[PDB]
Amino acid sequence: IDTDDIDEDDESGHNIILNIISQLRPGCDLTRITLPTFILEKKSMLERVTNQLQFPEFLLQAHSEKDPLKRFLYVMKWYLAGWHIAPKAVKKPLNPVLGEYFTAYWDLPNKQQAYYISEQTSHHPPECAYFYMIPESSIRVDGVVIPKSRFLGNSSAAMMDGSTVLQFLDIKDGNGKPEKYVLTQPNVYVRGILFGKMRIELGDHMIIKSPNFQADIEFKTKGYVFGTYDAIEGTVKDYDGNAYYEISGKWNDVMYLKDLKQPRSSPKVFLDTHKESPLRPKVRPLSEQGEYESRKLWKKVTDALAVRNHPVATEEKFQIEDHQRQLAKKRIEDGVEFHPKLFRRSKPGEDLDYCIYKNIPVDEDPEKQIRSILQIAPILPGQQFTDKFFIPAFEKIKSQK
Ligand SMILES: CCCCC/C=C\C/C=C\C/C=C\C/C=C\CCCC(=O)O[C@H](COC(=O)CCCCCCCCCCCCCCCCC)COP(=O)(O)O[C@H]1[C@H](O)[C@@H](O)[C@H](OP(=O)(O)O)[C@@H](O)[C@H]1O
Repeated sequence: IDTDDIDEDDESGHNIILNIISQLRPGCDLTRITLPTFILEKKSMLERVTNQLQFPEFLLQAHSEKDPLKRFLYVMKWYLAGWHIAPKAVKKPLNPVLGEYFTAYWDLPNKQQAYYISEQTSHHPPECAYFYMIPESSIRVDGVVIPKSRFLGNSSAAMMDGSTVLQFLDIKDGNGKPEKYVLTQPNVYVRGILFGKMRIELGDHMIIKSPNFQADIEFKTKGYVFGTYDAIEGTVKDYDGNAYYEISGKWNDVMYLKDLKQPRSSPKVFLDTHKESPLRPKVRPLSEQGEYESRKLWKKVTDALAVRNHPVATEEKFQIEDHQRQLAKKRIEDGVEFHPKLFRRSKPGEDLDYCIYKNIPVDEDPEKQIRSILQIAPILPGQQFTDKFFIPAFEKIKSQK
């Protein structure tokens, strides 16, 4: 098996965790606390986000669907499909260093490409932004991940205040603007850390809203007197408050839709997570990557994890963490603050805290859009870094004038 699917929490590891908890007080921030390497998957958070994007076929179905209601369902299908793409063991992504970046691409079966660009925009508190686009299909995705980790006793939680904005550039609304979907994230809980075994749960409410429809999906939480893990329930409505469908089932098994105009009918299969197959992103080889590009930067750490050598993993991890600490001290001494290389700060009225700095006009030719994307950062094999890359986003935006 892969190390991501192997629980490495034996008697020794459980002692390390229990010991850390001993010094903790309920409500504590877990962001400022170094955690053992045996609960780490071999990915940065920047790459973990791409897991959720491994079903572009559903997204392509949505964009191609003419019926508004069915288009919404296909969007909901695309988004729900990615959550089971995760380690089977209770493990978490690496906490990306400040200014860390990650790029990847997809070779789509319709012989088009999908491009992905991301950057860790903040460390205290941790936060990252990502850009995703399939220009030849007029599909654009912008998002941020904002984890707020807390110790709560027998439970620890990562409250997810991030969100994702999906746009169909060639599908206009009542304003002439591209059809926009806003998708929030459920919270990630870990239970049974004190007494018993550890298990990861998704909880609370996920919202998906379009110009015409809206869906409040609840990720139900398992109780003591039971039962069932991983259950969801929600409704698809228009803004007149009319209910069209009910979603049910399990986000890691099979999810169903029940047509509410047929009150006697039984919920039919909406998404089988065992049926369709995920499409993994492609990445440049290490020999082309930058010093603080995710996979290269963490290479020594992931190598050690891949063979379960934790003394070495913790050591290599510490070196990286300690260097960043040094850099933070130097910034204070020089009287400067960090500025993202690839993402600008939000303007008033926008949906996200960060947005890709490159201006990509809505009704521009897809070929020229791809050209603009490739100028942002090295994505495809053979692409070369430039001096412009390391210039802060806000300076690059000051330019173009
Ligand atoms: C009390 C012990 C509990 C042990 C449990 C063990 C494992 C549970 C595994 C899964 C998570 C489960 C639930 C979450 C519950 C609470 C635990 C949160 C875990 C957590 O705070 O890690 C922390 C990092 O901050 C995240 O990493 C925040 C990221 C949180 C990751 C969870 C999110 C996973 C789901 C991702 C889905 C993505 C959604 C995609 C959105 C849709 C896209 C379309 C700490 O770790 P760490 O040593 O790598 O981080 C270090 C950091 O590397 C170092 O530089 C810092 O030094 P300084 O501070 O001196 O510089 C140091 O303070 C510390 O930050």
